[PDB]
Amino acid sequence: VYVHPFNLFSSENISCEVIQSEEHKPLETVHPLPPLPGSTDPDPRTAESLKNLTQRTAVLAELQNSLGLRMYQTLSRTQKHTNTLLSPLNAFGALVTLYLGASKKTAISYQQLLGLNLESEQTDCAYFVDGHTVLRTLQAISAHVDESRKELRTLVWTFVNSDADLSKEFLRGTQDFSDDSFVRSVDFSQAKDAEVEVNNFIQKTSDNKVKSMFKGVTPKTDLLFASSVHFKGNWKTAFQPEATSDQDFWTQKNSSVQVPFMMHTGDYKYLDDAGRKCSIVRLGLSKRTFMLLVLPHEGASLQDIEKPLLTVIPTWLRHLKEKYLELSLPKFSLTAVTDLRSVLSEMAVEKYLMGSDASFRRMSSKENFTVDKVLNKVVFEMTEGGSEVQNRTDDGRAPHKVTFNRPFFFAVVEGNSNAILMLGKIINPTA
Repeated sequence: VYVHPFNLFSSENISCEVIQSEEHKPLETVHPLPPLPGSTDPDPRTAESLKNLTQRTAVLAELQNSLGLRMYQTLSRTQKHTNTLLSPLNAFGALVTLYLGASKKTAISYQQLLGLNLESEQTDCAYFVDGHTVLRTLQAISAHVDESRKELRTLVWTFVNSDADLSKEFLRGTQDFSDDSFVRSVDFSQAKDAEVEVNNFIQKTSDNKVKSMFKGVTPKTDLLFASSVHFKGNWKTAFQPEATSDQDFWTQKNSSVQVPFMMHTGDYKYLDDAGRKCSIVRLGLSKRTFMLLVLPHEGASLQDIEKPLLTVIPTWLRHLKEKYLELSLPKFSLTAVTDLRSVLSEMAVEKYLMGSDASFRRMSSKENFTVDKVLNKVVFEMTEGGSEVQNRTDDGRAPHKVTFNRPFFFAVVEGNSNAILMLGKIINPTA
């Protein structure tokens, strides 16, 4: 539909800037950065609101959804039999935040992956988005989910080689899209020790759900980047369980796991896609989000059901219809860490965004600056669900049984701009 998204995130006076200028523009940086040892307080925060917010957020939600589905499809294929969890929101935000430190040539590669490139047929110049406008629009989607920052909360970390300065444009980006940010210097000399301090810092701030965020720090690292998006709902109010007990969950055909289940009888937005051997269930999670549940037919493989996810979701939403269901769902919660470099490497685009072909000359004055690690800690937390609530029985209606006792795909979507906050699959709910 809407054509040329680039126009929503650039100045009104667009210009084809020279990719490789003979003269380099001065780079404004910050040094010293707060040492990691004794600074635990969030970075202090300091604006003119966005003018076309509704269209900018709806358009950016499409872009992040496309990227998210593409990255999920890649990730899942590499771990068919593992619980998976990825956040399009924080993946998009991570890349756009890094886009602010990229050389112009590398920045083009970021735009192309993100769907924000304006293709001129010229080779010496190109069109660049305002990353602050993109990040501030992404923050708008995040913030509108729950302004109190309980049902959804995000954090951004960056750890910089103490010998290096850091671009103020990048620092600004870490505040355009996070709810709280931490930018610290680290002496990576004693690398194994540096790695422990960093990971402990992340636990101190934030939670204990990921205790070794970063693995494989070397003495030569220049920048480590990690973000986290934490969704928190409540099974009791979202699912209204009428019955709860331990039941089988078949991780494989001859591999059972007894897990807490829930059951509810009530009208759901539902669709049996016979041709694709899939059953889709829509379930409300909060005031501003809903969950989308995809269960393969018995005898069909989840990997097969996940294959048209890049394009089929809108048709599935378009064709959902209320059906009286007896719906049984495992009580589940899931936390995972996305290694963006590894996922992008599977997609064959890493070399241009953080690898051998990437320049971050607008990130720092330090020569040959590298973005060594890029991580999203993604937490899907649901509370309760093991107790029981009362029953509104039609009585004169036989319900249609739908039981999520085999591996299934799920996605959590905010309903204002229809952005996918996180999506994944459950191989074993209590793994």
